[PDB]
Amino acid sequence: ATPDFPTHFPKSSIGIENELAGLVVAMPANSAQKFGYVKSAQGDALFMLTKDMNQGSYQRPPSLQDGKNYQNWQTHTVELVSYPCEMDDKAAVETRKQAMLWLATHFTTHIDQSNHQPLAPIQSEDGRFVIEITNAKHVIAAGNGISAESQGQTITMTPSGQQATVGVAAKGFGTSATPELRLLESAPWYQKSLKSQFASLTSAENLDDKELAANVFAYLTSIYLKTAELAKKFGIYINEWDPMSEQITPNANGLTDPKVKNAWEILPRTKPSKIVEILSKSDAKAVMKHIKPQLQSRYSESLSKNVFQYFQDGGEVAGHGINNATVGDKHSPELAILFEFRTVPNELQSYLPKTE
Ligand SMILES: Nc1ncnc2c1ncn2[C@@H]1O[C@H](COP(=O)(O)OP(=O)(O)OP(=O)(O)O)[C@@H](O)[C@H]1O
Ligand SMILES: [Mg+2]
Ligand SMILES: [Mg+2]
Repeated sequence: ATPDFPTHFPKSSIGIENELAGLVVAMPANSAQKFGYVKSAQGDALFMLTKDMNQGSYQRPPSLQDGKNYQNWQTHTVELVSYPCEMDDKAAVETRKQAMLWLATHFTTHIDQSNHQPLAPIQSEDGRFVIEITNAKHVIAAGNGISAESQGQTITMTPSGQQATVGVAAKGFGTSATPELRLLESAPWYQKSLKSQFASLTSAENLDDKELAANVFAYLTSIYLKTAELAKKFGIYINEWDPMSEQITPNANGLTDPKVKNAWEILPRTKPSKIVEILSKSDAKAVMKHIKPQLQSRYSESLSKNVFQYFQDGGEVAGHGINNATVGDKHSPELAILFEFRTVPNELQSYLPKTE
């Protein structure tokens, strides 16, 4: 049992994803993504050990035949996924980086003397870190896992294998109140001009929280407009909208296609429809009613209707979202919305481990 991510943080939170180079994990087909985790000796979960990119079917090297069944097993790259922590918690950020670098050195020894064997649950030499194995039905192998012996690889990490995910209070997006919020608001798809635009459209309206409504409107409208732009650009089938009806040839497999996710740069990871909950029933109605013409003044009726309905019925920006994250008082929790930095920017590089 790999522990689930904590969902609540007092303020902004950060998680990291780190794909390793130099080895693979092989596991039975249709196995769970998580096969273990690393915790501090104190018991705090630091990161998960996961399979990531499928690298083809696993073939046990004949020189390592052990009478064991490896039928239908698949090879994957290994990705280290941190348990989120508070963005300003220096010790927690540092312990995650150090534990990942330690595990990479441990993997370097593992492929040298225990190639094509599962990782064992052990404690680090200095006693700082502990490996827990949740799926023993795995093997770790050097390189691409075809040869019985390694090429003496050092297990490494690189910016191209790294992402960071930032979680903030949903009510904060558009307020520019913190450096994290300002970094998120710098996303090219976010149109800050929409805040003042909403205020102009709703003067005769007596809104419960006009500034919160304007922020929600700018956030949702920016996402809806960007989705329509990407659907047109990449020829994506959204709801009932057919790109071929507008003479657009598909050039992506959908919203989850890595090139589509890369085009967001700062990728929303939370279901857009969740944000409506931060407003009163009345204010939410006013925000939603005003989004439709923003799409319709820029996109065809069919694309506008389909994007609007898609997000209204709880559609996700790019597959399964992180929709249960909260911020503030643990007792009266507030919605947190998450964002994935496809490439780690200079502002967040200090959160990522660097191979020495
Ligand atoms: N509350 C949180 N605050 C900040 N980061 C978080 C939070 N919860 C999870 N994360 C981070 O989110 C990332 C994992 O996202 P997720 O669990 O959705 O994976 P995934 O489903 O495989 O991703 P994807 O849908 O992009 O393929 C990690 O970096 C993790 O630390
Ligand atoms: Mg991941
Ligand atoms: Mg990622």
